[PDB]
Amino acid sequence: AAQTNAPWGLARISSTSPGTSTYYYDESAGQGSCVYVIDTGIEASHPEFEGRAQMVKTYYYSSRDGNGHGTHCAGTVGSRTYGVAKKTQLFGVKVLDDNGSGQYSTIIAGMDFVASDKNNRNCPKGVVASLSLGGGYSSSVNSAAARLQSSGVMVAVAAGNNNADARNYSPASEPSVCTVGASDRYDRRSSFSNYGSVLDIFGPGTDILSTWIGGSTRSISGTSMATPHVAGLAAYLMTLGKTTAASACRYIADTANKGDLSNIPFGTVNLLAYNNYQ
Repeated sequence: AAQTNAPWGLARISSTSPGTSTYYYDESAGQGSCVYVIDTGIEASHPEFEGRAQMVKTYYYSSRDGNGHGTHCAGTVGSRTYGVAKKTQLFGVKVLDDNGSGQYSTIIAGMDFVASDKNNRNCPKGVVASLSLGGGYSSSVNSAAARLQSSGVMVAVAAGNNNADARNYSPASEPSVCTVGASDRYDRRSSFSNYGSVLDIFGPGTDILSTWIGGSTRSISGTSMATPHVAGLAAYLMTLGKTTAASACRYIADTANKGDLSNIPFGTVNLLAYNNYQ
């Protein structure tokens, strides 16, 4: 399948080169997979989600996304126009308040929730969780992310936006999950992206158009935007049968575009997520 005039990041993930604008993907499109977006919520009524999104848990007075961040990330995973995996099922877990903040205890509870809740959902092709959030190093937060991964969920987490080594942030620094840095449309490391040996992969993160609350759209930047590209890619590849939740981060790194990014510090992987769709 081909989507013309796609957001640059979608085109990038199906291309061996920067500077194109058509996204190419197998029409299976993540059908039969599920992605949990653990964030500020999802505006499930947005037309872009087509009835494929739903809120399943909140820790606050409402499940509504009163911020937009979670809705944008969900859109990059799975919206019809802005998403990588255009037929996946999206499940929202609201661990962040409408200012984008949340306590680590709530975030941990949300990860353990997903590890169990997937047993209440129909995801025959596999389960992914996208975590566009983080703070300072916490062994308990890292352990929660490790448990979620161990339970059979492909966990993708943002590297963070400090232009620093991600070893000092969580869940970015957990070795067993997939830690995602950000790039721009000219194949440069995004100026804010964290780096370091704990990164597994880069995805598009500068100037990413996706869904927003109030039925709208906007372009924003962050490793929060790179992470759902990788989460949606994992769901897409799992639906194709090419990999599994336990192996998808390694598979994405194995099949990535290699050596194409600039301003990658010595010791950080130079790997850009790629669907290898022909």
